[PDB]
Amino acid sequence: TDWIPISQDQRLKKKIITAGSSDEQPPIGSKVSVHYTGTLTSGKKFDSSLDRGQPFVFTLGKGEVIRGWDLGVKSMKKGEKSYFEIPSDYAYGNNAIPGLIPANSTLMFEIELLSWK
Ligand SMILES: C=CC[C@@H]1/C=C(\C)C[C@H](C)C[C@H](OC)[C@H]2O[C@@](O)(C(=O)C(=O)N3CCCC[C@H]3C(=O)O[C@H](/C(C)=C/[C@@H]3CC[C@@H](O)[C@H](OC)C3)[C@H](C)[C@@H](O)CC1=O)[C@H](C)C[C@@H]2OC
Repeated sequence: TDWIPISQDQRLKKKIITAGSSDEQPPIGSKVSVHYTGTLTSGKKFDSSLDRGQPFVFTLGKGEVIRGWDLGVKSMKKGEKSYFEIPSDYAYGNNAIPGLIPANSTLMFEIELLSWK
């Protein structure tokens, strides 16, 4: 599978690992449920929703997650599992997460869109 650009500058992109069960996409304002695993561009894992044994839930389009996630999940179909490359300016930018993510880090995310309400 190939990288598919999500943004106009083609820097936010995804790889479809598993195609969705239908062509439904979540509307703005949906409470979306996902599985995810985050890694650095070295492959090292820094977090995964599986580590807490339940899906991760956030409201789409509200801006409570990093820009790459709002734009990325909005492009996904129900049931789709994709692999995202999120540049720093689509994530935490020049900020660092203590002990986990250095400043100006590209983030790799494996996201599976389970459902939404
Ligand atoms: C009350 C506070 C704690 C509250 C924590 C939770 C509900 C639990 C939830 C599973 C987060 C994880 O906690 C185990 C943990 O997930 C990471 O490890 C991670 O994988 C990540 O990157 N995620 C989480 C999954 C969605 C994308 C992204 C995100 O957008 O996360 C959001 C994020 C950090 C946004 C910042 C907010 C500040 C802005 O300035 C910045 O803008 C540049 C963007 C998270 C969801 C926030 O909305 C909510 C919180 O912070 C972060 C690396 C650090 C984060 O712990 C803090």
